[PDB]
Amino acid sequence: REKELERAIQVLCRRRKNNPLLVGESGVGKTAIAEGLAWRIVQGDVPEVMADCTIYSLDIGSLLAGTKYRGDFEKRFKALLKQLEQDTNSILFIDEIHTIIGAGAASGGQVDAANLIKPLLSSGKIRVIGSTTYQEFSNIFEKDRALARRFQKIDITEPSIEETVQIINGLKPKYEAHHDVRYTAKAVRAAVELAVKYINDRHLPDKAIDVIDEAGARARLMPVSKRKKTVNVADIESVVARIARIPEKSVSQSDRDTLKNLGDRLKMLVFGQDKAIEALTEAIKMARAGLGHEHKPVGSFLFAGPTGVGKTEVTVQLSKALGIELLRFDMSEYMERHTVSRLIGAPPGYVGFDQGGLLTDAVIKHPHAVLLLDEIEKA
Amino acid sequence: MENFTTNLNQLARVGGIDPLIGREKELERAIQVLCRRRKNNPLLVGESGVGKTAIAEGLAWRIVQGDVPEVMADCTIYSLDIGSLLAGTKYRGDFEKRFKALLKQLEQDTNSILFIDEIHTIIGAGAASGGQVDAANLIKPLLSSGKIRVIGSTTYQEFSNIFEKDRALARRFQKIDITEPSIEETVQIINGLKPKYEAHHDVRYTAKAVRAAVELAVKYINDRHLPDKAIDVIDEAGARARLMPVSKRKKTVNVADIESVVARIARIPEKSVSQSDRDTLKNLGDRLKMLVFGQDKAIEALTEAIKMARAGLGHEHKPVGSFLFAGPTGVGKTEVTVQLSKALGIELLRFDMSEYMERHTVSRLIGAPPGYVGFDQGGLLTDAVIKHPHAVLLLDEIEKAHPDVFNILLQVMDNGTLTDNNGRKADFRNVVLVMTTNAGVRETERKSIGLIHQDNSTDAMEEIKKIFTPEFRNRLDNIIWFDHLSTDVIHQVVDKFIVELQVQLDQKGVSLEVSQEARNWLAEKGYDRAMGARPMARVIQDNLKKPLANELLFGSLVDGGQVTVALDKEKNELTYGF
Amino acid sequence: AAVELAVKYINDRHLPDKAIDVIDEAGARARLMPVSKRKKTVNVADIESVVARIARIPEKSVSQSDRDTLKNLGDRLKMLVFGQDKAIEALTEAIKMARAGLGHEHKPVGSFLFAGPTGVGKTEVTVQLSKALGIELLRFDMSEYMERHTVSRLIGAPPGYVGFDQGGLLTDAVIKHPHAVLLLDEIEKAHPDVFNILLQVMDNGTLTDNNGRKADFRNVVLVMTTNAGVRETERKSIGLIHQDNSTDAMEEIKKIFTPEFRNRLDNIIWFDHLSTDVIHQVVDKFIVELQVQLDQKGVSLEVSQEARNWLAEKGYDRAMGARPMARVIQDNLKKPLANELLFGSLVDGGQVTVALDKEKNELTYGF
Ligand SMILES: Nc1ncnc2c1ncn2[C@@H]1O[C@H](COP(=O)(O)OP(=O)(O)OP(=O)(O)O)[C@@H](O)[C@H]1O
Ligand SMILES: Nc1ncnc2c1ncn2[C@@H]1O[C@H](COP(=O)(O)OP(=O)(O)OP(=O)(O)O)[C@@H](O)[C@H]1O
Ligand SMILES: Nc1ncnc2c1ncn2[C@@H]1O[C@H](COP(=O)(O)OP(=O)(O)OP(=O)(O)O)[C@@H](O)[C@H]1O
Ligand SMILES: Nc1ncnc2c1ncn2[C@@H]1O[C@H](COP(=O)(O)OP(=O)(O)OP(=O)(O)O)[C@@H](O)[C@H]1O
Ligand SMILES: Nc1ncnc2c1ncn2[C@@H]1O[C@H](COP(=O)(O)OP(=O)(O)OP(=O)(O)O)[C@@H](O)[C@H]1O
Repeated sequence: REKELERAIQVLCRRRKNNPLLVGESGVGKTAIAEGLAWRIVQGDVPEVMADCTIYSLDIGSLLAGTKYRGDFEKRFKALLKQLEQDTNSILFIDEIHTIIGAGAASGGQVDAANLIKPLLSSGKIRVIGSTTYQEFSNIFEKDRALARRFQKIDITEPSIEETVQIINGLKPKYEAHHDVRYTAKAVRAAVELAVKYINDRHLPDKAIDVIDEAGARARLMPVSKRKKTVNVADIESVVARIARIPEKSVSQSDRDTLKNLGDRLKMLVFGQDKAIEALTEAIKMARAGLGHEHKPVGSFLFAGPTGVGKTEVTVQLSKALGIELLRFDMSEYMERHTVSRLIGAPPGYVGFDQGGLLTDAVIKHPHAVLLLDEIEKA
Repeated sequence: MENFTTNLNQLARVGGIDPLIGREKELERAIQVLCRRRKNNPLLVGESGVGKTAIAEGLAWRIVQGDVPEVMADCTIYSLDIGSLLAGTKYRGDFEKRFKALLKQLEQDTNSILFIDEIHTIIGAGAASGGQVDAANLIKPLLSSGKIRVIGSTTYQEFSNIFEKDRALARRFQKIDITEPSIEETVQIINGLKPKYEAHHDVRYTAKAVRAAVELAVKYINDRHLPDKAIDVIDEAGARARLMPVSKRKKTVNVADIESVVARIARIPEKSVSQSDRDTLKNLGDRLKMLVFGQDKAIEALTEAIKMARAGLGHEHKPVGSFLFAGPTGVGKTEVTVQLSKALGIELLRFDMSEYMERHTVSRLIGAPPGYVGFDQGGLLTDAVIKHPHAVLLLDEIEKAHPDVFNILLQVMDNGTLTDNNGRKADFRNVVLVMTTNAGVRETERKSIGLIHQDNSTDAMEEIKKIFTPEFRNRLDNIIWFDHLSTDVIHQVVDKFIVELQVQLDQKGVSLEVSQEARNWLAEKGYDRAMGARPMARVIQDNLKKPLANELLFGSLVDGGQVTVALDKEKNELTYGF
Repeated sequence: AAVELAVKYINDRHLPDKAIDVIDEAGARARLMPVSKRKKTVNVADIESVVARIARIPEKSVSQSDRDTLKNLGDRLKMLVFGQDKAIEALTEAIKMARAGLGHEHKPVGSFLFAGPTGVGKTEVTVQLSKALGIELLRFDMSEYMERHTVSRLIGAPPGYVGFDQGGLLTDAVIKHPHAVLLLDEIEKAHPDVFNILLQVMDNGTLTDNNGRKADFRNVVLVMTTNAGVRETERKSIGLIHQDNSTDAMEEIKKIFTPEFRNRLDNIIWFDHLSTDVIHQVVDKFIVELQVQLDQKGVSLEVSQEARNWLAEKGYDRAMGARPMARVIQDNLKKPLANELLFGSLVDGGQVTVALDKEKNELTYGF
């Protein structure tokens, strides 16, 4: 994070409005950027002007505690700004800065943490570092434009894969000290890559750390006979597949047989129509071996023929045999050009907005499942 | 006035107030309002950072400088600090006592002026659950009598939503609209402010530097107003330049420095081309032509649009490029765009426009209006572009969306802006807009009747013209019609797919080699011009992946080695090994 | 005159306070007017000046440079939008009438429906008008108002709902800049329920948002640009004679907008296609813009007149207006210049020349 810290220090040296606002997605490490700037200050690995200044992390609860008797909060805050003004070598850090947009009385929503710092930030006597997410920044913060213009927004993007690997290698000492385990560098690279591949609803510099911490916590629970061991690609892969629902390594366990005798086991329940079972089993076996499509479903099959010859039967038996939740969607309920609103949800502002989609929520809840669309020609 | 106000004339005498430049009309109006008999209370309103507080403080500054008509002299101005005044008023009656004491001091002075910055803040001081005597009411009688003179300052939104909601207090103040300066006026303002920033940063600004800063802040920074973002760029460049002398890269502030600072603030690329970024574009067409075979004119168009954008001579307020890749299935329309996003290391914004089949789905793109359930969410398109101002926007199968949704892209392609339900303008000047379709293909896959077979080459263009409105097609940068894949293209494609399979294998510690006759046989088996390059990957799948997956999942190839594929001549089958 | 002006120009305050404020401020001004010891009686002109200062409206400025601005406004615009003279004339005459006092009593300065084929200076002349007049341009891309309930965005959300404190976009934009140019781009794309707002905006010059504020349109030049019937204008009719589809597009205009809406439009100016000389002028304008872009990089440029004729003949397409000319200028100059400028001879130095060869129909270049 050389460029982000460099731009933050450039902003902090401005004559007026020297208030960097670190805004990025959730889990990118803006709080980490601020705390690491402090940690660099204590180590002297900072530009000359940025030496000899101490960063204070301001907590709203501790300040807003007990402040009845109108005036108590205003007095507390004015005293805080006073003590901060006399330093010229102190930087105030507010972790969730979108939350200082109100502390005033409910009687008249008025002078609060916002309307009390505007003259101070505009006059450039004190310096504040902020941090917020995009969702809060664009909904709560930049509504007091006079407050938003006093902060210089700094985009904190999520690091790359190898940058994340270097971050994990820098953070490895503390996690190893906490869990009393060791992580191999190859296991770290595998953790970052698998977090990129499978953990889709969290951002990069955090989900890899999550995988590391969970692998360490679990490896501290394996030693039921004191089997402390270093975390390799295998255990971390299993921890990732806990969210991905399918381990790529573990197939060599008591599951290679299930794919081995899947076709014969299904032919024990669906007689005739052998090539359909062949195709389904071969697709599942390819996806399990790792020759699958990196951006496509395990399979996309069209089953045709006269009715009642086992088109749905083979699918339900497959879902049973693989222990996989069958997701059935009858395309007889979708004979209109406007029913897809129940598949994906209604646009914002409409009656069914907060209800969500059927197909999307089903797939999100069951990442590993079978999708069945009966009578696709009916839809 | 002891510990609740700040004597602005004292602060101006110690040089703590920046010099007021221009603003002669507004200052004259403020003086005229101040010299009224009753209700002589000017209210400065305007957008954020246009100079309201600046004008109010420059009034006292000029009073100290003597550049005032001989009626406002000796009138020392006090700025009110509401927090300091409300700090210790813990007990009832105390706030009213100190406020009345301040008002008595001001009234008996008969000469001072109270400048209440953020004057929208005094509509609440009371605590006894109602419409108590609080400062708003405590000053209402005096303004109507003109015994004291008060100057306010509040933004347009604050004034319109909070201040003027109290009609009785509002009618006691005279509104003075502080409009944002022009380019020349803000140039003069920066020229007048130059000594302070130059002494602060120990740098010198060239005149060309100031002019370029103002022009670039006008062009790129579109969320702030003039006299606040130009000096923002200037102060930022000064702070950046002052961090160089520690590395002894000390100089004056040249235009290139201002451009770098602006590119940083607006999060856009300006002059990185001076570095190893010219080579990035130089071999860009080559780097794509080895990932997407055939369809070369598309790579030419994309590369040339990006080159015109990075060189500087692109469009002024239009997207970097707005193309309509039309062609049959599986010819690389989505793939070339994905590889373009990958090559530039720039974020890809993917929008499968088949989920927008209904006219009312536009609320997903630009948000729901005020008063409706999804208001706090905002549009997907606009928020995506605001987060990533430099990106590639890909609209897959745009022909599948409801034809009314293209009117959204109308203004995106023409003016490069798009406003969501909060009034935010998504900036599309650094977005490579690509829309893919197979619109006119079905008409070209037509069998003519008669003795003479007729050329159907123009049917694709006819159908595209019949689908997209003329005012929409009129603003497309180019409509790159894609051709089918030929035999040699199929060879290159099966080679690409074999390389991808070889990487997938290397992931598992296995190696593969395929004979040349085996590659040609794979190319011959699954080649189909009507289906593009997907059936070739399908044939590679059912021919190599299945037997290889059986060898890998069971025994032989667990930690396997060099797998060799060879073609037979007696039967034309494939051989395998370990 | 003070009482009457405070009545009909100041509609946010009540009567026996705004007349008093006019009088008091005029007295204070005449008291500060002795910058040459000049104190006199307050006449009607001083009252009108104070009122125009308060209500934020243009005053009687015939003694100003504004007289000269309005004088050459038509000729100045005609040098930025070539052809389409009748629209520039209607705009300039409406603005002049509004300035001379012979405006409408309670109507916007003008409410014009700019229709016509594509690629012609329809939405462009409005921007150039806002630039020449130096007044703020309020641009509203009406293609985002396809949903019938987006009126809540124009005038705000009613009391009791989430978007209340945000207000309406159009009303707030007007209240901020009462003297402006309102560009409702692509007006035909909005849901028909949106035209009903412009109904009262055009007939009565006012608009009430959710907070009960009155948006005053009496100084706003309302301009709406449309493409109604453009699909018809580009269609070649069946028969030996190809017809003029202009009146067809007018009938489409009539079928889109209700009669009570078309009845209060000051004029429906049907823009016409661009001719060849107009295309030559357009090429010249684009070349000037490109030269400005290049001089921003320290690169000069000159093009032989024959090469400009070649570009015009290459790009001319009446059915598509002046937009394909930008694409042709791009394809023929911007790409070679870009390849020379990024990695080529043109780094940090220009003096590029262009000319047409007659045998090969190509262009020349070089340092
Ligand atoms: N640049 C970095 N270097 C080292 N470690 C890092 C970096 N970024 C993040 N981390 C670590 O990854 C985790 C996530 O980062 P961080 O906590 O700082 O962001 P955040 O405060 O959660 O942001 P937000 O408040 O928007 O959710 C942290 O535990 C942090 O230690
Ligand atoms: N090849 C088969 N093997 C085993 N059982 C079978 C076979 N064919 C049919 N059946 C029986 O027929 C019943 C219904 O079959 P199924 O639900 O799959 O209909 P289908 O093939 O999907 O055709 P459709 O739904 O269009 O009428 C099953 O309960 C099953 O017992
Ligand atoms: N008339 C002017 N001449 C020179 N410089 C100016 C003028 N106005 C403003 N500035 C500069 O622009 C900066 C911000 O403008 P200004 O302080 O006047 O508005 P503001 O009071 O901060 O508005 P708000 O509080 O609503 O954001 C000031 O710090 C000042 O240095
Ligand atoms: N010209 C090509 N050269 C090499 N490989 C290719 C080409 N086109 C496609 N492919 C491959 O075939 C697959 C499909 O490509 P792509 O999706 O970009 O085609 P498309 O034009 O978008 O088809 P559609 O009309 O359905 O949108 C990709 O995996 C891609 O790698
Ligand atoms: N009569 C003209 N003279 C010179 N230049 C012109 C003329 N018309 C258009 N142009 C140029 O061509 C471009 C398009 O012009 P404009 O946007 O005004 O047409 P339009 O009517 O708004 O198109 P549409 O009907 O699709 O909305 C502009 O950049 C403009 O500079």
